[PDB]
Amino acid sequence: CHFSQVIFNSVEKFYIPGGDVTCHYTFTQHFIPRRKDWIGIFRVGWKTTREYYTFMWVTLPIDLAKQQEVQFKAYYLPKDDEYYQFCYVDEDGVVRGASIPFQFR
Repeated sequence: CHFSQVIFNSVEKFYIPGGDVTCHYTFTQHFIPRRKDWIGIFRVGWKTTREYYTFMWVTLPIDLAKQQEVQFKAYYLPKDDEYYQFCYVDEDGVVRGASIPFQFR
């Protein structure tokens, strides 16, 4: 009971370049999502929350646990060969989730 977190589900090992990506995530029982939380795509080994490459506001559960999702459009997604991951950054800037790494290949 030390850290309410966001758990990313069904994370692929790789995503085909040029294709849209849907990010699946669930909340722990005691995590409370807030208005300006966001799920950002970061390079692995990032150090600050401002190092995101693209982000999406959280699909705010309008009625408070179930499977959530957010769709990342291929136009905002990276095209290089680096290792990336999903990260849940809440309103206050602390990261509550970090997904398994993946590439865009």
